[PDB]
Formats: sequence, structure tokens, C-alpha cells
Amino acid sequence: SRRRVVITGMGMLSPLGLDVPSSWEGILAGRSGIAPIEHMDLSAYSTRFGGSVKGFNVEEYLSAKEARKLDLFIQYGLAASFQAVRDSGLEVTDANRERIGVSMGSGIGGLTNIENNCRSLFEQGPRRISPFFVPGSIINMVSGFLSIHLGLQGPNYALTTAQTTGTHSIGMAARNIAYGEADVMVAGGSEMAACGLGLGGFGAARALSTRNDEPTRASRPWDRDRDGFVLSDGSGALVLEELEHARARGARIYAELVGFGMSGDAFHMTAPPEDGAGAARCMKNALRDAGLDPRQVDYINAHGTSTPAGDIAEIAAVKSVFGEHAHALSMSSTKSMTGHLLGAAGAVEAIFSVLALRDQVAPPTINLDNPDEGCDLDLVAHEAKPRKIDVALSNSFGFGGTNGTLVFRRFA
Amino acid sequence: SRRRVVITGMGMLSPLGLDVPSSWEGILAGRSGIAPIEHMDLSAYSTRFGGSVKGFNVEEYLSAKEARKLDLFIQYGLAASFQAVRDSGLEVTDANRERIGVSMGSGIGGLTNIENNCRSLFEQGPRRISPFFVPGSIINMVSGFLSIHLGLQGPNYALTTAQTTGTHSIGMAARNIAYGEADVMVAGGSEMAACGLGLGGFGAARALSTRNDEPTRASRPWDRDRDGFVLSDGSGALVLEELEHARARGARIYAELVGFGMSGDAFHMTAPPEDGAGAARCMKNALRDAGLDPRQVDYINAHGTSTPAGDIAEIAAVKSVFGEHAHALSMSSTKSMTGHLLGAAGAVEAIFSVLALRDQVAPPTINLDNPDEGCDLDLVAHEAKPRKIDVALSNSFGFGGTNGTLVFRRFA
Ligand SMILES: Cc1cc2cc(C(=O)O)c(Cl)cc2[nH]1
Ligand SMILES: Cc1cc2cc(C(=O)O)c(Cl)cc2[nH]1
Ligand SMILES: Cc1cc2cc(C(=O)O)c(Cl)cc2[nH]1
Repeated sequence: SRRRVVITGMGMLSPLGLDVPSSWEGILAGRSGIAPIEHMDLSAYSTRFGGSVKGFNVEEYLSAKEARKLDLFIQYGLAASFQAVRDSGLEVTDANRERIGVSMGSGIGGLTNIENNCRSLFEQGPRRISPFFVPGSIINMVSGFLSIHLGLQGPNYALTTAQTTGTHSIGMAARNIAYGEADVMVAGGSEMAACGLGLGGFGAARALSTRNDEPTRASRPWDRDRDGFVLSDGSGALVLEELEHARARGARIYAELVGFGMSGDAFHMTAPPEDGAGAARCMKNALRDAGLDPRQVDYINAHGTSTPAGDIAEIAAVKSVFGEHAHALSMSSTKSMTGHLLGAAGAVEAIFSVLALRDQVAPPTINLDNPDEGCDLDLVAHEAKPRKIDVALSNSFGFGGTNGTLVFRRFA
Repeated sequence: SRRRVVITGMGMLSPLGLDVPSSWEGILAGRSGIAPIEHMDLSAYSTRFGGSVKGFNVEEYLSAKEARKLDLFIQYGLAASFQAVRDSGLEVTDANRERIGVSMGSGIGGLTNIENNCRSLFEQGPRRISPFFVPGSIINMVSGFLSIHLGLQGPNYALTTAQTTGTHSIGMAARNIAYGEADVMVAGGSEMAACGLGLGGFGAARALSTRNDEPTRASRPWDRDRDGFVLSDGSGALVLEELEHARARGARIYAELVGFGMSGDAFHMTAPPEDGAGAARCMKNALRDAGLDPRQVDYINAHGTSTPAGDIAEIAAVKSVFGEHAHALSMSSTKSMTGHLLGAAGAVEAIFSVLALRDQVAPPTINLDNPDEGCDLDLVAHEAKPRKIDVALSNSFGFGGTNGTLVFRRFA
């Protein structure tokens, strides 16, 4: 009844690479992108490391002058978006531009821009605030600037669901296409919260790993010595496309997006319920949306943020949804390597789930030296595992109990 | 198949009142809610007035202790949301809680809280950043906190499309219900951008009226002496409900939501095109979505922000869409009275459009003393106009060239 939705283009900035192939090579190699932060004085901070984008040149995408108008999170979102559109080979024309939209989100948006303009405001007064402060800092300006640059006149919006943003953005973009509002959507997320406010904010909540002595070992999902998440920056974008449209132009199809689930925990502002009941409802919703039996799932890209409560809740949710099959599927947290890109986490992890299908390899959970009590599933400890993957699930859970699941399948 | 969506509950904080009835009374009376700002010293600012929420008591909704953790935009969004849910008479149960979701958005979210924590960080150090900085400031936490307080386990997300947020939030929530992801959604927007960075930021862009001597006269959509928008605070929430679900429980139905349009201008970061081409595309999309002859439109709640370029572009768009019928419909800007609530604008204006249907009256455009060149439509200058309204359209246009239109009609 609804139209089928396929992935024809992907783009990324991550702590592992300035594009998808370099990032994916890092993932399959078990490489960490976590390092002491260099771009700011963290002397007063209990966490002094994170996943930075290393060597990003915005001038490959924008003039210096246009880039100066935009927070880093918008620059990162545009870079991933331009990559994804180029990767798709899509030609935007007068005939189709009304059928091509964009939904690129962020969890936290323009903290670095706000910090910089704050400094000017407090030291000199409001006369020193940039004229571009508002349009250069608001979360919908990845969608806005991408649409202006490429001439996209389809649905133009942005989601902000904290750490679930990238997953929800991709899922709702798939709905736009499936139910006929667009033929193509650029969807995903971007984040740059490695500023005083980001590290300070999460630090004040005591939510961050403080393993400053061994940053590459800090992100250790399901390991008994985990002590909170690692803050990371970057972006992921997918070109989502109606199947008939993709086939008509001879698009290379990476995978099909067959399922999208949402749920609210309705439990706590930041903490998940012990049994992951909302995450379980969300995964079941995604599987029902895809018309799939739980036993058809081969690979789960976990939320797996390396928090004591979250990692255990996620094991409980998977055990509830999949029963005995929980022991047959493979589940890994690529955040073991990338850290937590917050709003961009679901976008880069959708891409890793699609590449898991393409290459038939489950990425590793690195740092899983001593699995905690009840963490007895195949969590792909230490090393990439070649295996059969017909169906891959990507999970994101966020503040406010907001849950999202995407289900991808090999394209037949 | 596409299910019908009705409005069964509404809630509001505005510069005209602390609920819908008091706000609507102010609208039909031609009252201004614009006044010199009292909550901060604006002596260094070019604009020193706006639409404040006057006498808001968060303790009518939340404990003092919980409220201290939450930016005003979250307090305002929860107040509107609790009002809307109470107004709907809906009882949340184990049987329906997975089918009730929330999409309450904001254009900039917790700017006041971020500014205050900025000041703590720069003046005193990161040890003075609030532990509640992130959950108290990020845009998705209206949806989060509402779901926690009421036990809502359905789709839980937030849109952020600058000044189009409230319109998009309602439209996409309607799609969730229409296509079966939920039976009920609480949808709308909230904004509190009246801090140094908000007033300073819009001020630096020269986007604000500087009529400090006569604040109640500053917002004058389509008047030749207009000189930019008036910044306003508050919130709107609607309970959207599947028609058969509403009928089954004997719900009071205000109106049906029959049409939703989106488009991108793909033109400029902040400015609309002179001919309002994107706004015209958006309205035509919404009218086709509603299965309507454009001649069925009786009343348009305009974007009408009181900017020289914006107001004219909107006249051009309406003339392009409606042709001769442009002279039969009534169009007014309630922003003449409320100012521009930014992300909440579309939410409060959806409510005013629904009440225009209920009471068969077009709200006035106050301050329209001397209509500009080509502003020769029925703009309901000065005084409310009783008239036949079967179909009401609400328009929102925003930064990034984002456009949204909602189409409401009387329900028997
Ligand atoms: C289940 C479902 C269908 C759907 C359609 C649209 C649309 O664009 O028409 C949107 Cl936004 C969200 C949706 N969610
Ligand atoms: C099942 C589940 C795990 C989890 C972890 C986090 C986190 O702290 O990263 C959050 Cl927000 C929600 C979660 N829900
Ligand atoms: C047709 C149209 C009028 C308009 C006004 C504004 C504004 O500046 O308030 C914006 Cl962002 C977009 C607009 N699009």
C-alpha cells in the first residue's frame, strides 16, 4: 500500500574519518577516534577527552565567508549532506525539485556559536552579537542551507530528539517518501557539543566517563568497569529514495529501509527504566512496521553508550523482544570506537548498519574485556565478525525517554 | 488508509492571557499584549519591548522544585500541554497510553538557561554549570516531561523549524495519527527567546521594530510604517485525535484538520522571495491535501510578522493562490496583537484559526492605519469581523525558507 524506501547515498564526518569509507575502515579495524581535546582549555573539567572531527576543511563545501555564518554543527551537517547527495548521483531538476526534501537534525545545536556570542555580549554588550547569530545557530539551518544550495523545494524541516535525533530524522523522512509527500529525502543529524557548555553540562550531570588517563579505553559498552559515555562530534546523512524512482535512474541501492519504530518510556528525564520496557516496545513497533518476525534479525547496532544503567536496560530490552533468538543475533556498540555523537549518533549508526548489510560483517564492541552480569549475548567483543546479515536494526534512546529503531534489509 | 484528524483540546500561554479563553477574548477585543520588558535592563538594546507572558504561575502546573530545573520555554510548553489534555477530557489508561504521543517544538529552545549557564561558566567556571543544564534546556524536553507527567508512551519527538515550528509540529503530528502511528497527539510549540542573546541577536539582524515610544503600535502588519517584528513569548498545544477515536468516547470536537502543506523557498537564509513563491507552493500543497477548491477558503490567519518584505510577499502569495477569490476571503495577522511567538506562533495561530471556525468571526489586524501599496485585500483592519467561516488556513514562514500551512474546517 505504502511505497518502498531505499538508501542510495551516504555521507559522514566522524572521529574515525572525514567520509564514510574512511570511518567504516576504522570501525572494522577496531580503531578508536577518542583523544584528549585540543581546541579548548579543559583545566577545570573532570573530562578532558572526546571524539573530535580531525582535519575538517569546510572550504571543500562552502566559501570561507559562507562558513563564517554557520555554527560547526551546521558545517558538519552540510558536509555529510553534500557527500550523501554526491554519493547518490541524484540530478536535481525543475521536474523533480519539489519532490526532494531534507530533514537533518541536532540534539543540542549551536552551543559553540552561543558561547562565542555570550562572550561578546557579557564583555562588550549586545552591539557585538553577530548579525548571523540566530540563522547561524538554529537547528533547522542544515535543512535550510542544503535546500538553498541544491534548490530543494520538498519537505524542509528538522527534528530535535536529543540522542535519538538521527534515528527519528531518518525514520520520519522515510515516512514522507513511503506516504507520497516526497520521492527523495536527505536525512540524518549533526552535532558539535565539544565546548565548555557541552563537556561542562554533561560533566555537571556526572554522565561522562572520567577515564582521562586512557581515553581510547573510556567507551566500553557492557564492560563491568564502564563509568559513563564519551562525548563525540560529527554528522551522518543518507539519501532516502522511493524504490521506483531509484530503479528508473539506475541508482546504486545500498539497502532497503523496511521498519521504523518510536516509543516513549514515560519514566524519567534522563534515566531509562531498568528493564528497558520502552526500548522493547520501540523495537517491536519497528519489527511490526517491517512485517518481520524477531527471528529474522541478524545484527543490532546498539545504542550502547557505556553508562551503567543504559547498557543493562538495552540487554534486558533485546532479551524481552528476541527471547532465545537474542543468543543467535549479533549486537555491537560502534560507540566503543566513535563515542556518542548525540543527535548524530543515529545517523552515523544507520550508515554502519547499512554497511554491515553491504559487507556481511558485524562491527566490534571494542574494550569489552569483562562483560558485566547478564551481558551474555554475542556483543562482538574486540574484533569484527563476518556473518550472514539479511536484517540489521539500529537503536537510539535519548533524554525524555524518547526511543527510535530503524530496520534495514538487504535489497532484493 | 488515511484516517481523519480532529481537534478535541486546546491550551495556551500568550501575551494576551494565561489560557485560551482569556487570550481569545483579547484577540476579539483588539487588545495588544506588547509592553516595555520588565525582567531585564534593555537600556543598551535598540528594542526594549515585546510580548511577555504576564503573571504566569508555574506552581499551577509543577512543584517549585521541578520548575527550577526547567527553562521558561519548557514551563510554557507544559502549561499549554496540560491545559490542552484537560480540555480534551481524554483519560490516559494502560489500554491507550501507547497510542498517545507528543510533538511540542521550539524555534530556539532554552536560550535564557544557556545564557545564564554561559555566564556561570565564564565568570565562575564549569563547576557552577547546573546538573540540569542539558535536560532543562534542550528542545525535546517539553515532549519528554509531558510524557513523564501524563504517562504518554506513543510517538515522542520535537520539531525545530524556526518560526514555522508550531505549524509543522501540528501537521506532522496529524500525519502520525492519519497513517496509524498514534490515535492522539499533543502538538504545538513554545518559545521564550526574550534574553540578551534573543533580543540582541534579532537586534543585530535589524529584524525587530524599534518603536520603543509606542510598543502597542509597533506590530502593524501590512501598514506602510511597519519596521520589523515584535518578539513575543508563550505556547500553544492542541490535542489531535483520530475522528473515530474521538466519536467513540463522545469527545467535544472543535474542528477537523483536513490539510497540511510544507515547502522550501530554496531562496535565502532569512528573507522570503518578493513574490512569495514558496508560500504559494505551500498553500497549494495544503489545499490539494485537503481536497478543496481554493474558493472554499473563508479566513486566513496570516504569518503577517510586520516586516517590510515579508508582509508584501504574503499578499503576493495569497493573490497568486486565490486569484479573484483573494478579494472574497478575510485574512488577518493576530501578531498585530500578540507579536511574533516564533516557534509557538503557528501553535497559538492554529488555536485562533480553530476558534475563528467555532465563533464565526475573523480576528482583526490592529494598527492597520494605512495599508501599503497593493495591500488591498480584506485584512480585517482594526476590528473583529463576524462572517461565514467554513474553512480557515493558518500560514507560517521561517528562516531557512521553511513554509507550513494548516487547513481547518467546521465539523458537524
Ligand atoms: C506513519 C506515517 C505516515 C506519515 C506521513 C507523513 C507525510 O509527510 O505525509 C509524515 Cl510527516 C509522517 C508520517 N507517519
Ligand atoms: C534502554 C536504554 C539505554 C539507555 C541509555 C541512555 C544513555 O544514558 O545514554 C539513555 Cl538516555 C536511554 C537509554 N535507554
Ligand atoms: C511569504 C513570507 C513572508 C515572510 C516573513 C518572514 C519574516 O521575516 O517574518 C519570513 Cl522568515 C518568511 C516569510 N515568507
